[PDB]
Amino acid sequence: HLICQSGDVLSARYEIVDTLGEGAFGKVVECIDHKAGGRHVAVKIVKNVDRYCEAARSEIQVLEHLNTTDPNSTFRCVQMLEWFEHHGHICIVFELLGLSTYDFIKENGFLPFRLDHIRKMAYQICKSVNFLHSNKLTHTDLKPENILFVQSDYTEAYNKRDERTLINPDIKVVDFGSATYDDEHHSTLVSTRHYRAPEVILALGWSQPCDVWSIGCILIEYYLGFTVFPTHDSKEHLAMMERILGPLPKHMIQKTRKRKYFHHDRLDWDEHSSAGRYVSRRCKPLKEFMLSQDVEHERLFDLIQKMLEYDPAKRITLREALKHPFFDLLK
Ligand SMILES: CC(C)(C)c1ccc(C(=O)Nc2cn3cc(-c4cn[nH]c4)ccc3n2)cn1
Repeated sequence: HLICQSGDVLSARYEIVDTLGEGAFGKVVECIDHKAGGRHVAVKIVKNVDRYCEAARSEIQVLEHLNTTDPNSTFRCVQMLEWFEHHGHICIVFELLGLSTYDFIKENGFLPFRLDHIRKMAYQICKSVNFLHSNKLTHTDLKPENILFVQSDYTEAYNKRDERTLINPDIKVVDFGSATYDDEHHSTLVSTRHYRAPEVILALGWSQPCDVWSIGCILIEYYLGFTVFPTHDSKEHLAMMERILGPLPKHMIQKTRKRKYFHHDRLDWDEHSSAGRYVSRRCKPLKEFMLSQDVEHERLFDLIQKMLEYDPAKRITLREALKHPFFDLLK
């Protein structure tokens, strides 16, 4: 807040007019670009933390590569316009987007998206991340907060109360600070808890399939308006998985160094604990979360179940996901 107040012309070009987001990462601000004719842009002001300078370095590198391969943004990665240093911070300039998909559900009284909208968003997410995968990249940090609408405009109509309906459901993918190349160093802990794959938690090594898991979790949240993994603990997360998807594969449990979670190669979960009772009443088999048994609902959950396959070697690829009957209605 000391160096990012309104009116500030960062690096003698970018007039700050609003702050859009704040956190440990730093801040995202809306700016007028005077040398681009007042066109509004988003500027990520990176915190002076070592971890976030490294992520910033890597996001610049990844997007310079991606925006160069896909300059028209056919595969819906956010465009990076430029980067610089100002007041000792790294600043990354992006095309301005709208509300995140998370923010939208939130601001809509936690109402889920309509299925026709989920199909379009799911297709665009899969296309985007499949493009990354074809370029030897894993995003690792896919979540509703990192899926942003191009335009946040909505119409309002009484339904309970007023419903908000997107004028344009199109999305782009953001935050490439954790994106990792196949041949480069893999961090052990990746993703925000609610969205990390079992192979990540169990430290079994990860690659592109861990993105597929995250998307599976995102689609559930679009369909329900809430997460099915409401936890802040690894072992509890695993227990939630077991209740929703069934027990972990034995071969995965035998291979993990995470012995602390297990006892005799079974999850060491105490069902007489407070956590135990909480998991039992909040979680249930995946198919029980369905709101309808109509064909297209069955198709979404068939796809979701494939995406949430425990074994990453067996998990559906995004290339295969794009061929799923759920997307047929897009033709
Ligand atoms: C409701 C209204 C006032 C109209 C509103 C709300 C939110 C936003 C917004 O949040 N916009 C926004 C955030 N962005 C983040 C990135 C990025 C993060 N990491 N990497 C890249 C890139 C572009 C980008 N645009 C814009 N308007």
